[PDB]
Amino acid sequence: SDCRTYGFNTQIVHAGQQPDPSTGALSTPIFQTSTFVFDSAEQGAARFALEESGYIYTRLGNPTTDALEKKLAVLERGEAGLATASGISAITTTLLTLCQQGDHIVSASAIYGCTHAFLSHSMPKFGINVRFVDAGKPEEIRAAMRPETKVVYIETPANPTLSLVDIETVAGIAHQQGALLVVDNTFMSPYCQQPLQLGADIVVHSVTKYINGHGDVIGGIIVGKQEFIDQARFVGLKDITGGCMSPFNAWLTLRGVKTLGIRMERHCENALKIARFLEGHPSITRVYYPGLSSHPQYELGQRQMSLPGGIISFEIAGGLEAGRRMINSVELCLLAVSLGDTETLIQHPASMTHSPVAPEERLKAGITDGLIRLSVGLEDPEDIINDLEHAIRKATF
Amino acid sequence: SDCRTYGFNTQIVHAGQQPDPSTGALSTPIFQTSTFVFDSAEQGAARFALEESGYIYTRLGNPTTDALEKKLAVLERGEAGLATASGISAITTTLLTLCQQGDHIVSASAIYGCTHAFLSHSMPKFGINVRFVDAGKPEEIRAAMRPETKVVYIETPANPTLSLVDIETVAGIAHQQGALLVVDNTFMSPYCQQPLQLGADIVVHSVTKYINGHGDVIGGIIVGKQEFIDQARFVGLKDITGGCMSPFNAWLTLRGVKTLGIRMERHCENALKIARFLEGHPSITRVYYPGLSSHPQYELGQRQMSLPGGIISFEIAGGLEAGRRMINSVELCLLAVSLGDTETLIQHPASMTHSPVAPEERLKAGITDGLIRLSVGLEDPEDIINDLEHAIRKATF
Amino acid sequence: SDCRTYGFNTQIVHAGQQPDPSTGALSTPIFQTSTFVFDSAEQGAARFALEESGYIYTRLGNPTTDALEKKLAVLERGEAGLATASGISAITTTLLTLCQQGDHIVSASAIYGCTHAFLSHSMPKFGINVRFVDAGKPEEIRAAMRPETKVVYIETPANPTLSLVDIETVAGIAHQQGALLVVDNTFMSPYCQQPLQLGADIVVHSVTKYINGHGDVIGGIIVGKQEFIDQARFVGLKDITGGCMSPFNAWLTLRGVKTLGIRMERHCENALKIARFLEGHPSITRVYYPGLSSHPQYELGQRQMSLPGGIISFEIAGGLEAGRRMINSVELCLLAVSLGDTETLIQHPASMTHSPVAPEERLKAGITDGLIRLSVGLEDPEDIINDLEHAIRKATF
Amino acid sequence: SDCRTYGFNTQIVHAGQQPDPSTGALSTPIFQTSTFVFDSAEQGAARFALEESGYIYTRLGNPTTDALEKKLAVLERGEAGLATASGISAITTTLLTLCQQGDHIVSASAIYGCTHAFLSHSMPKFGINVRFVDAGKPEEIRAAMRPETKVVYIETPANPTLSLVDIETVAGIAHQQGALLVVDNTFMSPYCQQPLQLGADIVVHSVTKYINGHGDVIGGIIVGKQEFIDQARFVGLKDITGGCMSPFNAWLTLRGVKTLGIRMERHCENALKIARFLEGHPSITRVYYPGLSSHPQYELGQRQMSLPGGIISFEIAGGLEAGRRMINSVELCLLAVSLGDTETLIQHPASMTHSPVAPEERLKAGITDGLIRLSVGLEDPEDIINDLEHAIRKATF
Repeated sequence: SDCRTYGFNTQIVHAGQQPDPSTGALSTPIFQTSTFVFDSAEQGAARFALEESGYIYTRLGNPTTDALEKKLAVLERGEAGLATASGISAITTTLLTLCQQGDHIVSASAIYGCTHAFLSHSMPKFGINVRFVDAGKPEEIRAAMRPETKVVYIETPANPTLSLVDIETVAGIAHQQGALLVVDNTFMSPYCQQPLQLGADIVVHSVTKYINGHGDVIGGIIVGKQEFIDQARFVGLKDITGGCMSPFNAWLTLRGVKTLGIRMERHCENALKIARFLEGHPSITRVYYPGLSSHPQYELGQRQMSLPGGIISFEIAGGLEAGRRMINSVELCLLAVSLGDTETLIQHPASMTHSPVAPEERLKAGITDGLIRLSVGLEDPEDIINDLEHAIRKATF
Repeated sequence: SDCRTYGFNTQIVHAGQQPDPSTGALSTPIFQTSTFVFDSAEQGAARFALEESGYIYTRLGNPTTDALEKKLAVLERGEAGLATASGISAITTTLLTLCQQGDHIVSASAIYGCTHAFLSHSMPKFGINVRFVDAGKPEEIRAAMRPETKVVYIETPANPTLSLVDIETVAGIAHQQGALLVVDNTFMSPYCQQPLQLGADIVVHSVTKYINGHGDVIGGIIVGKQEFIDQARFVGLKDITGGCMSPFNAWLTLRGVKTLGIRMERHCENALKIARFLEGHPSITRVYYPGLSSHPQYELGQRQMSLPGGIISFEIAGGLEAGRRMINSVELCLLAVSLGDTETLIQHPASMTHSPVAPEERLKAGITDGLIRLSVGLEDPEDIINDLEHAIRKATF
Repeated sequence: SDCRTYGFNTQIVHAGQQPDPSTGALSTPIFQTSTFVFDSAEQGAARFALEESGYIYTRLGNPTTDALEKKLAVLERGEAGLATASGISAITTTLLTLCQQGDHIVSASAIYGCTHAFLSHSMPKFGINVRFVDAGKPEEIRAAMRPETKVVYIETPANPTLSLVDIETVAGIAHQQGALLVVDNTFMSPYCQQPLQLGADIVVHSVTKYINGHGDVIGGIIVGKQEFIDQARFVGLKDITGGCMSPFNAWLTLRGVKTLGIRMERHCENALKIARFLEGHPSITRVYYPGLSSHPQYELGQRQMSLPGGIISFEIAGGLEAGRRMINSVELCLLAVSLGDTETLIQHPASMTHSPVAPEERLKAGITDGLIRLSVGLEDPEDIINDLEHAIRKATF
Repeated sequence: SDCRTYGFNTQIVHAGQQPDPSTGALSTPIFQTSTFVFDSAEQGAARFALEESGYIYTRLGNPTTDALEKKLAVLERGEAGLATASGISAITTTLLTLCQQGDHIVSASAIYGCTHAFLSHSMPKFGINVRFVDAGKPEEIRAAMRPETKVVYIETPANPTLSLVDIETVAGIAHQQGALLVVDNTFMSPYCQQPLQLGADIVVHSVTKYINGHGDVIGGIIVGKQEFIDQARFVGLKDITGGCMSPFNAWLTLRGVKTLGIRMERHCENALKIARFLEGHPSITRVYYPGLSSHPQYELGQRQMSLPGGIISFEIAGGLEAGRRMINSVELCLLAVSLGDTETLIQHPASMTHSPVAPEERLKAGITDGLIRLSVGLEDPEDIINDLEHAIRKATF
């Protein structure tokens, strides 16, 4: 039977994977090889000019990595997947495959910082200009389009304060103007959002976060039409970034994603409990979490995502000093820059990852002095709340 | 004591590595993590604005990968190393870090095909033009330089027929014109050639070949000045290609390189025996191997490399059909596109990896119909010669 | 704070693990080493006569494997843990550590077949005799005890038909007679049952099943008093079986167990749905599942386990031929001998794993001709039920 | 063609390995699985009663581990191989498979300490008695034989001072009395000694040392007749020790052994240079190294081994205090208990690993106060000699 016919949890577990044909090994073998041998010169000829359209494997189409690419293609309802060395490489491989000197991109502003740096500094040095807009306002996207515009690029929910972007509406705008829509689905993952089903042409993830979920792989994935993915593979990866994923990283991500459904359900149930606790706490001025009724785009999130995700941002009373105290007083949450792990991770951007960026530039970038971002893990939510309550109380008494 | 003071085999084994400080583990631990935790907000602040200048680790400076980068910096006598997802990513990360729209590159013609494709097709689409020259003639390099020329790029020995490039001379030319020299040292490796010691500014490898040597890692490494490597890391990798090496791939390459000295000695001793056998064989029209006295640049190879390498190319009598017969009649050598493995690998480019490319374009590219490339492995050389003798005899009777 | 104070899900995620002290790496490093180096002869002297009572690491106390042993000690509420090469090695290392020529063991009959073979054939050849009893009847255990009896050994739920053993009662019997109680907790795992909290002295698992849960590790773990575990480590493992777990297998099991809580909840919710479907199906004569009200020991299971587990056994109408037809007609469930994986696995013991064992001996051993055992995975339960309904219908029409 | 026909280096590289049939992957895939699936109930029936005599794989006959077992069977010229969790498990699995209550073993005295402990303490508690003899005197072996004697067990070279055992002679003695000869070949490895070719029935190794050679695997291997290995697998491993090797450890050992020939050649060339230096040094009273003409059994070593190995033992002037000073003054050699690594490792047994064992018992056991054991690695031998010269000079001035 066909992977695409099963329910979503069944696809999470099975899609792209079968017992090994030669051995019956249930786990996908780790094909940790750099080379593939041919049985004759004919085979060498055919299936190295053919470009992987029988079943012939190559280091750009490793059997292990193939399984992961097919899985994620199924979960996202795209035709084909392409794994990469990092979430950044998924984004740059995509964009550098699509764009040449003289092209233009319209991008959301409220995006992952390293993406913002690639788009603001790197792209224009290759002759590709980018306009940044507030993608929460689809009209700003339309107004930025140019005859040169090849692609519109968005993240949702948006990186710091988890404001949302209306994918369906933006896809319509981009397509009417003949651009592709590229959506970074990292923070939702397949489970919570499916951009392609909403009109996006290409979805990218950092698997580093939820898809792997175990805090032990850096990796990225791109999903879209075969025609695009073929180019992203045989030109973008092969020729431009060289950002191939190692078969071991693919194997671990395959293993991590087996639990995607139940981890996302746990992260989301936990985050909701925690968000409600924070919403009720007199030392917290604001809580940003799509799952709360006070979310300005609550209606959109309802239409567009199946769960409200495991990330919460919130502002502590007392600004910068309160933020540093709270962060230094947590005992269970771990201070880190990543997200989407099994452990609960916390960060204070204005206290840590943005100390150089003067008061003007960080607040502008959505980062207030009292802003804390919380990646909710799989611990007992009452342990996480107790830890937060203890740290907040210390920071604000 | 200092790694840089030991003999070369001692450096191969020890450089960049120490027993783990907390445990005494002799093997470098595999730090297969995506995230690093901070002990406080201060630490988060300092050592994430500081940019890894105490000992703080980050996913761009993973402890495992650090060890490999330091090892290869020592072996190449460079200041700093930077690992990458692939040999192609080492080359593109380097060049895209150095070059912007309006820049120019002078490159050798006789280089790895995927490098040639990145340079001929990808670079000009980002506004960076490339002139290809015969680098065996340092005068062609000088004549191609322009006011826009940022870097001269060479491979040696050159890819198909193992003609050589005079690094010292080319470095002088490039520097007099204010360009950097980038040398791809893949085929020699640290052990056989040290471009930086000859005036190159940056060396790149595919570790996929000899440095790893085990046919089970795709990876790349870049070595050069700290100032350059810092940019290649914190801008090229972080912002442009995202071509990070996974800590497991770094660990395996660390383990592979432990035997670099004795594998290179074995490959080179074996290849010399095999090259001499082929040179004496009436069905072989030509043998290309720097270790033979009939090599046109024999004197240069003597000055520039400590051993003549493990790759041999040779032409079989009877052109295309003889090539396909020989290749189909080998029983021990394996048909494959890679090189630098423990096993002996053979390929017929005109029979396999170049079937589309009409008779005009392949011969031009140094590939004759009867050209066979042999990566000599660690088997008994008489077994390899017996296998070759048997296949040649079949192909040419 | 102390791992032992957190809620159980928090312990699953955190117990035995901390960010790496030297690097802040969040994932436990894989210490894939065979050797540990000393800083001086004094250190060599002390901490190799001391026997690992500071923090000194050794190949029997690998840092990675230590983390897994401590985790499982916490989850089981034992003092100390000891990992091993396999679930069988956890059982034999334990028993061979405790027992010498002239000793006796009382064992449950309804246990894992390879355990039964070690106990029935191997133990008596070393002078250690074993009496097998129906442990569902604690009186049979008491009646088998002898002055030589060192240990009572039970599995629960019992292997084929998931009948239960009253741990608390049996522990009391064993201790009154001065024997230790060893419980194999494989099928429940920490999450569903905690034998030590019920009076067992030692718990063993095959981590191959639920604790790892990903179908890609063979491994075992033993938990008990430090005094016992010290002997099981420094004598049983070091001297007798040599059944050390590799640090990589420990790392993967650590990673697998992070999701134990949410996998057990999913397996158990799924199995209950499936068990209810099977209980309502006219082609299924019997369903064995502790979670059904018709379980003869329903009351005991209520007292003794927090969830009713993910394994179901059931009998199909039409005996042997119906069993083979059903098994050959499933399309999503996979035919396999293991259990406790993310995928749903099915087996027909009388059709497969017991074809030699004549009709007399298998039925006696609780295996009827129509008995099917189902390991329920993480797929959508309606997909599993649809698959079963389809196969049953084919097998019984 | 047949693996068994090639030269030895060719066998090292190729034996037991082929490109993956389904993919052409050159590296043996890591089959890191616990479970194997069947295609039907028939297959389940046949090839789980059949016991792995078609090509059916099982966790006791993992495809990866199979490759390693076949390789080592070829290198040792035995019929079949069996991998295990540790070198100790190779020895105990073997002996516990062969021996039952009332049996007897004649064993060499000068053997690995943990082997000595298993034989002296563990075996007699299972009703199996052991007589220890000086195996350098084959007459002591004959004189210890009894009607109960099932197996003679030897190591050579012998553990501390590298005295030799005449395998051919001892095999003849054992067989005339109807016992099996088991030889621990760890210190020589396939490359330097082949006991089966000399009349031994079974060879065991710790692969932890030379066969793996990289200081990152603990593992063992047993080679002998199919009939024996079948029992050691399906009874010893499956039923008794459970000491299965993980497929990843097998994969790494496969990768390590690819370089066995060239590592052994390097270790042996280095050790000879170092041994000659030590033999000429006035602060070293004695040097034990089979490669020196002053070795009492020099003639035997000539007949019995192809190279004299990479281990050296030697006595420093000034006894215990000189030993501790020397060891504390080395800067390149690493203090460790293992051997057979790429790095040079040094130990002072009387200073470290034998501090409890009073002056009477250690000297008796061949360990003098001034005895140092050196595992010579792959560094430049002049760096190792310089390091030794520096440490000796400090220790003895």
